[PDB]
Amino acid sequence: QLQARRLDGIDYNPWVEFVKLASEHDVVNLGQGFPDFPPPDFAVEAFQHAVSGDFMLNQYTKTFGYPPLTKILASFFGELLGQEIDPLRNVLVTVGGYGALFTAFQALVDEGDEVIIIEPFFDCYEPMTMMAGGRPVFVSLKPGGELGSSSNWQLDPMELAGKFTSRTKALVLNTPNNPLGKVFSREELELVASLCQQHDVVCITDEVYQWMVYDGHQHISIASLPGMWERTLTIGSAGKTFSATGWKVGWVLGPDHIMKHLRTVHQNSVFHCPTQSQAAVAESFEREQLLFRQPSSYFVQFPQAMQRCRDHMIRSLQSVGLKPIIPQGSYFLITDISDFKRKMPDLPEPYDRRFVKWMIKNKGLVAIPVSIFYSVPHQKHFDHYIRFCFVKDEATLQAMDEKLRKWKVELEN
Amino acid sequence: QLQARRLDGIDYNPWVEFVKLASEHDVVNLGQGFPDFPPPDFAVEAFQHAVSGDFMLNQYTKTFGYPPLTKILASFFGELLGQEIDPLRNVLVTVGGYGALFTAFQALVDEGDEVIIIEPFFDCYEPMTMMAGGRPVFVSLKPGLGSSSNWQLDPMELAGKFTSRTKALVLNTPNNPLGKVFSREELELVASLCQQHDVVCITDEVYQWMVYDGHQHISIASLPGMWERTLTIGSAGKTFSATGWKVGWVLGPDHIMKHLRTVHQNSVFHCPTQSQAAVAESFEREQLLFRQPSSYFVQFPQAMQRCRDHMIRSLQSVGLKPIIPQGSYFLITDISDFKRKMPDLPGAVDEPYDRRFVKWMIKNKGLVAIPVSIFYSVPHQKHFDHYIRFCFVKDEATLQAMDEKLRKWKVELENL
Repeated sequence: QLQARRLDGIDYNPWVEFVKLASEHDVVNLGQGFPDFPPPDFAVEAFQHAVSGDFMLNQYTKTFGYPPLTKILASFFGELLGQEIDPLRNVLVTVGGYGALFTAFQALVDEGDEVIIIEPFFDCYEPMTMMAGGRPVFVSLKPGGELGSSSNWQLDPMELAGKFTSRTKALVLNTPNNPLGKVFSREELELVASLCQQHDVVCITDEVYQWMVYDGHQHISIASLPGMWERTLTIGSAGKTFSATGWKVGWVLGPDHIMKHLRTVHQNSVFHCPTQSQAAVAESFEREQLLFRQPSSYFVQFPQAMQRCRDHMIRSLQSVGLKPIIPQGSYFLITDISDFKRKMPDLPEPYDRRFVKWMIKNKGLVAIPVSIFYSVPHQKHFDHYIRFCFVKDEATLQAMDEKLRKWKVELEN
Repeated sequence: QLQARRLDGIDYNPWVEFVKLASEHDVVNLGQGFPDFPPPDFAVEAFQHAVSGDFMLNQYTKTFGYPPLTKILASFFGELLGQEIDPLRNVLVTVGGYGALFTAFQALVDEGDEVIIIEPFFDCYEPMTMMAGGRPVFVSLKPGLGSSSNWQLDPMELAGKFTSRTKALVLNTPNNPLGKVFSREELELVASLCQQHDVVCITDEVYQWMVYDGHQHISIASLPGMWERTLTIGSAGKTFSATGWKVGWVLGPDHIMKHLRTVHQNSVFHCPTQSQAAVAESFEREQLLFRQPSSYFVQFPQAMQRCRDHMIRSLQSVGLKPIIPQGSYFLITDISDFKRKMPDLPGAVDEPYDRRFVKWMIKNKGLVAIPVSIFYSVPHQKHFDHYIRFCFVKDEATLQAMDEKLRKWKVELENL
């Protein structure tokens, strides 16, 4: 005792141990999920205009979000979703997409409620479900020349339909997917959409990477699917949108009859979000609406630039025998290390975690074992994947190449 | 169904309903709890250095707080508390003191746990306790021009509230709304009662720099053997008059802090990097200029003490009897004279008087105050319906506009 019950089990964070080993050794870091280059000019300038503009911006703003920010969000994503969005009832600014999730979990998930989670998942889905008193129900994506694609990682309609029960309160969908990089097709979404409707289940859709799409694929918001607006909470992140993760500004879009409860959580937790950062994000969105689908917009330019970095890393990793799975989205790609697993199983606990450590110590490269994105039971079978982030400065990628090339020489001498 | 159980009852917010009325009418707003003047130059400049400095500040910082910020917090309040503070185990940067409170409640308060709360309280204490599954135990301050100092805490009644279910006691000093600064006698009473019943003490000290009339803020965490049981909360917004920054922190022992860290990384994980760097920079200057006449921690309370004294005499001229605060942004006034000479005020049945009065004052006099009723538990609202709260931390222009409104009221009182 002398502590809360909801903190049971959820106290351990696997992310940290790797950060500890990484600092100790000289390494090229590809495990970090943030860009190591500056945000675009208009984004940085917008923040400078907020701190050097009206002095009244240094004080409290309205509780459910800076009104200019809520307005642009409503009108911009309104068009995109093809939906009438009321900036008061349908929008809520949160402390990043992380806070957005938390707000949603606390508002809807109760004691003994079930939450369907798709593996591999953004790891925080499980603790947040547990802390909310609910119990996570996991459904697994099945993995699919020499290279794999994130598109052929299938969602078996059987196993999914079987997981739905009368206790199922919510389904958490993350697209584009972290860590896999999978972008969900209309077929897959309509499957989820119809199952949620049939079982009367709320769908929390994590779309923080909706702008990071490659190879002509387009992001499809499940909230725009027929009759799904009534049941979905759409989450986005300003940090991942404008490559400014240290801003920690997020938002949730949904119907009033659901949003009202998230508002309750909000004003009984943080009440306010920082005023200036909201104004910066508000300004940045105004420009992107003005330049929408135009070749000089950041939403067109940045994914193309990052797709180039994606393509780079994929071939670079191939040169050492790692088999990457080509992502259609997100900041990340994962690589299969099965070949390393059989040719080198004697590593000094799921295998990929041992592999990453060995790679940090001996090769000077940092990746993330996908094990931590899987539920503890399923960690036995999916112990042979690791995650790289290709959203890095070109210098970082060049440093990676040198390390990768020394790896050849290490094997060749 | 289709919603969580913890959101029961806590869905209604009394603050909002007044803002609706205030917005529609032409009024001088003294109900707002934020300064309507800019933050000090060094504070604003510090924020500009963060957004125009290293580009790496635009990205994630360490999960439990920006390392330079945690360090200065540790060394600065370390000296103040007279305690060795480890920036890793003893410090946690949160989304303002509001987030700080929330983190503490979620970490410690469980199902059926009791939380001792002192009336009048910062209203959010009751919902946060309820949502955490705990049930609030209220103890009332008794009134003795009036002073916030003689609002006494009965040692008999207080000791009676402590049970084996009592998990935590929430102490707010300097107090919102009352403005009371707790004496060493009162703190030692609380301290010994908490120790004897093995109870954690969450102390809200966001106004610790706002102290007047030569009174000093005493942190209960510095009392002998209290560091082991206390979580100390502060806010950068209230500290540097920059409420829109929403940066806060909690200081305590590791064996308690570890659980707040669990809550933190399973909720928001990160706090904004740049705002933290600004607060870190602002604190560095104030440590450098500590107790010196050119520091903000010396100048600002002095400047605000005048605004207090100003408002106190201005409100008297209309028959309002203020209770002189020793701290915080606020003073409350007794409206009992208005209550007997004018009880016929319109409103819903079983609606406390000060709420009817504040409405009446906005509509007819063009002044905004806050009914203290919302700082009391619903049962106790029957007895404490005759106080309203003013915020005197305003620009001099706002105070002048207040005087003009008050003088029209006076002339109104000098004829009709």
